[PDB]
Amino acid sequence: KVFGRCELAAAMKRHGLDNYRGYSLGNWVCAAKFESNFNTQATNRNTDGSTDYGILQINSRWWCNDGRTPGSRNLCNIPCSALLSSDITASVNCAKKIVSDGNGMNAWVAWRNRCKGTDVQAWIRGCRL
Ligand code: NA
Repeated sequence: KVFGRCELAAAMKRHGLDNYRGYSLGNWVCAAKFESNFNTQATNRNTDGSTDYGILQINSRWWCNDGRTPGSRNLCNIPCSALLSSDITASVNCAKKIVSDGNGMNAWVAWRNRCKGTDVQAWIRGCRL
């Protein structure tokens, strides 16, 4: 599924991401835009052989099991394919574990480079929330 901006904001709000660990909703919307262009089916392979999955590009080295990333952990205890669903619940739930891991939203390289320090409230402007 390719979300609209406000549709995703709403879904994220409903699933408790607004101000989760102090990160306002615009931060999560901005991260999703630049990580996946709001497409739940996005995948990208990394040099190390791991793959990033779904709207928040969650990596198979640590977070989910794809069956082809040797010695990886599966800290979210889910097949990576679950992260490609039109239902963002699994992605949101795993994201909450990641953002709690010590480095906050710096775990998302697109967030760090393209959202951090910018006016992220812009991402939710206009929306009915
Ligand atoms: Na894994």
